[PDB]
Amino acid sequence: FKVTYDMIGGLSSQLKAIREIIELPLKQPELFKSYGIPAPRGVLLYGPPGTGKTMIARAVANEVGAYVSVINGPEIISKFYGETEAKLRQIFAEATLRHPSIIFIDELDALCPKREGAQNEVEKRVVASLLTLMDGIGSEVSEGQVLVLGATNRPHALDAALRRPGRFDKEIEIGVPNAQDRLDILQKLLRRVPHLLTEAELLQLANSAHGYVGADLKVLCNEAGLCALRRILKKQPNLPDVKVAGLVKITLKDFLQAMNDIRPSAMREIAIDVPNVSWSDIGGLESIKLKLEQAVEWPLKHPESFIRMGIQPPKGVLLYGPPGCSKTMIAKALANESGLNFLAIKGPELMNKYVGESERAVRETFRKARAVAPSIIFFDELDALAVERGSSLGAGNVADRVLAQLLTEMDGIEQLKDVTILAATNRPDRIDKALMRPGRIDRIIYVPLPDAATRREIFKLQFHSMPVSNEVDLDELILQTDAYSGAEIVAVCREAALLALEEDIQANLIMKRHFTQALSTVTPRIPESLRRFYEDYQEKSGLHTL
Amino acid sequence: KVTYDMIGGLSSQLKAIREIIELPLKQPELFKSYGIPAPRGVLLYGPPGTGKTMIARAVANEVGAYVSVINGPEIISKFYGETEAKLRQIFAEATLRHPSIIFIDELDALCPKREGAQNEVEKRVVASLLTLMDGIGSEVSEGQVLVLGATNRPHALDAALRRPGRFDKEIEIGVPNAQDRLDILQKLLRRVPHLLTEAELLQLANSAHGYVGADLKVLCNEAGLCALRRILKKQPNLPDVKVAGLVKITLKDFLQAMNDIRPSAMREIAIDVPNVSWSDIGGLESIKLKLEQAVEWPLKHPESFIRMGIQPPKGVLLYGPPGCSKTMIAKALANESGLNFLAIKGPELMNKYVGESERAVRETFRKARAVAPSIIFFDELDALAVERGSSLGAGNVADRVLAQLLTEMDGIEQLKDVTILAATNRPDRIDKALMRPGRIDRIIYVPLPDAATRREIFKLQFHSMPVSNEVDLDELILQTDAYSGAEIVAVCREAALLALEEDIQANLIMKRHFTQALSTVTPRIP
Repeated sequence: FKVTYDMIGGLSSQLKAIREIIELPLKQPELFKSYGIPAPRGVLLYGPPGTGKTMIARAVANEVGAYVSVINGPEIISKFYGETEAKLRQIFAEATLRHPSIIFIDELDALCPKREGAQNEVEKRVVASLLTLMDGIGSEVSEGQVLVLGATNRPHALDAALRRPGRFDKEIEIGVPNAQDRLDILQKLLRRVPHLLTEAELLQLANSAHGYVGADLKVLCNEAGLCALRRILKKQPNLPDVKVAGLVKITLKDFLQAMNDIRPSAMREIAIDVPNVSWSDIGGLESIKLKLEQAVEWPLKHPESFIRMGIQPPKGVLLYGPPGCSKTMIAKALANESGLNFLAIKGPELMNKYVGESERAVRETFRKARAVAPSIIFFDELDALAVERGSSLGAGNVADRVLAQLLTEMDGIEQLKDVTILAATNRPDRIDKALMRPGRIDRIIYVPLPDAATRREIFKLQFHSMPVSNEVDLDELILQTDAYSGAEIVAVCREAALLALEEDIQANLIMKRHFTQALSTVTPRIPESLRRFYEDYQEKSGLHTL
Repeated sequence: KVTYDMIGGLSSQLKAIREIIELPLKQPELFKSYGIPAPRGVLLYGPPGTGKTMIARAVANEVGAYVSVINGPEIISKFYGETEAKLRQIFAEATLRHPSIIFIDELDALCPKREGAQNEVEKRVVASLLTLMDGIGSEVSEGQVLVLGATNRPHALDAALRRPGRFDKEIEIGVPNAQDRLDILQKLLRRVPHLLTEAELLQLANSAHGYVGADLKVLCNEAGLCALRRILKKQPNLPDVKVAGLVKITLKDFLQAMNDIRPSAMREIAIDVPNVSWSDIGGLESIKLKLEQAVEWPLKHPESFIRMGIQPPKGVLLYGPPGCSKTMIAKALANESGLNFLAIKGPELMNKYVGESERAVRETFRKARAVAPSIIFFDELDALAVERGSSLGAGNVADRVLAQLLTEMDGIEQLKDVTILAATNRPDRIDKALMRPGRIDRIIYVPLPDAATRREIFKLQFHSMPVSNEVDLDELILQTDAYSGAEIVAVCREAALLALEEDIQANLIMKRHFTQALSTVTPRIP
């Protein structure tokens, strides 16, 4: 009533899923009993905090019309020993009286932490009592009516026996929201506030909200109204609260100035982003793009011809070359062209002295990947984790653990039903051939160094954002830019602009003489030997190259 | 309401426990005929949900005499006396109900070890249990009162229980098998309207890897609910009066409900007779011959050759360069001679589980002995058989787990009709301490494949890949020497890839395909 579905945005798909898993039994219960079929005791909600799943809980609660009864994670565990179990049992029974009842718990990990991870045996007594009570929910008198609802961040630290049949089967993830979902929840929230915004720049503002969560969006709206009030005040000293209140109007600049005031919360879990980069911002290389689309596409429709050929289709595509040199750009670009989801995991980032936790991050990564099955995992600079063991005695341990679990996930290949994996690195040798074992990553390309047309395209993309003079010349610049990297060539033209601006701080143009000066200053820190070794690995890889 | 047939498969131990329970009650005179004590405490053990409770209830049906199910934690009340005296009442009734049987569920809760039981109420009630059990020995009670039991984990038990007269019959029941998977499928679906067919069920069961009885019950129930969901999603104004009968399960229900299932298959012990064969990869006849000698002869030939009984060795290490289809050969022999194969790979053992690693080792060895005609196995055991000392952060566990491994294997006589196969490709890596003879003695080197093996594998590929006849095998043979089986099949895969990459609808791997394949491949023989 006060928490209607009409006051929660985003999560639409999950909304429909929960509606399914709940309504038909909770609205046609004897129509389930007539099936001779059991009714789901409860479902496990999970997702990082901040999205305050309590929202969804009370929402469905006061919509469907159940005997609501709620407890909280740390709030339930007082300094009592079984008296908390007494409280539990008492709520359980009294709600069983009103068969249309729903019990929910947040942070159920708190009440029942890890067995080996919790010293207090009383907590495990509470665990056992919870088990018995939940079997009392698998009871005949009220078969499938006392819906238990568990919600916490960590699925790991939960008690294993809870995931056994008829105890906690359906695990619904509610992850950090999405750009479109951000916009939706923001709109539905803002619904009842006077403002002067247009949904296009609104979508812009939404784009701005990386790593942001709902709760923080509410805080944003509040603070924005606050600062607009501040503005109106700074325009009028001592007007009466009535006339002030009659004048506040939230605008764009309001939200903008509001933004930098409060930090978003999550910014920690790898969100299901959307590739924002453009094929347009690439120095051509369309032959490579064609090879890439062909690779990623064939296992979708061609399998019926592959089995005709009688051979296992390939999955893993890998790129190698100089560092960062437009490669990752190509990766994200083909990701966007594919119209899929991006799950980036940078190599050296995987070093946290919280042992195994990196592995666990990888695990939840793959879990979400599956959950969003049409998608693409990405890797970069694999050699970071791929320094061989024995060199560092301690750090190599977590390295072996994470790479092994990575092999586990990946080599779970069948379930990767057209879920392609793309990686890229610089020195492909440094990795273990376990990843290069056939079946996993059997498609590769040396990213070719920028040729003439490529460099000219880079130059176009760079001139299209700076006021440049007319004395520019494509010819000589392309000439003295060999053995360089497109990105660092962009750095060259930036430095030339810097020099021009240093000559006169007001000069609205840039001088190609200063460009040549920059060319002299910049040196190619990439020797030809790197090209040599690259081509030699290309040839003597003993691999596909195709 | 649950006959024995209703129990998912495992008919063997079913009949076993059947006789072992009925006949004592029937004629104790048969035990006493051969001067035998009447076995009192039986106990089953295995991963949970497996049928513990199902077996319990089903025998509770089939008995024809008294049964008193006693769920474990239910008696746990910190009020002293209540637990033990309640047991006392149980046993008094047991007396009055002379032909009967008593079972205890989740008995592990009652008997945690003193290192685990951080309550001494546990220890005293264990004491009282022992008193009870021994007290059952009343001659009038003999042959009439009988004890049952089952755990979640036989390891979490207490040593004081398997003592004589108390607990001897430790029957194992765990992960089912292919035929058992299909069986339990049929038993579950015995009374459900289904849209399934025979071969569909066959391949479905084939797709099952680690599932358990109640778990498969969940599976089929969720498939049925998915079918009901599809039906009511076609038209949403259908009350159950028009839907409770028409709904039936196709494969799609199974797949959908399946991809969201983790069938407790993270760390198990698979008695999985593989599908490999000699025919899968031939050649190296002398190697397979010497190996089957070293494994099989010590039961027949050195018996007939105890004449010159130099020694029939046990531990074999028959290894050469990597990638030479070694583990393939291992599985091959294992299935061809007819032994139940097991496996513990070094890498998959590379875990920080102190003791639990050695624990898995011990459990595997015990299962092996339980299926005694068989072959234990190790792959890349040098992963934890690393050169000692070089790894102070990972080899400190390695030395002690190897010592435990010793402690087990060192039953050279426990190793009667049980062999061992580690694996590596660097003999210098191996430690001669584990070669001080007695345990692991015989050694073969498996060299690089030859032209014969080359043309063998190529015949296999062209038998498994539609190829153009114009590419004579002998050209490869003239250019495929100093290659490896793995490398060679990679070559064939790449030639196929070229064939499909030039023409996406081609049907003949032509000469240029193999040519550029050679260009893309190489004998990586460093």
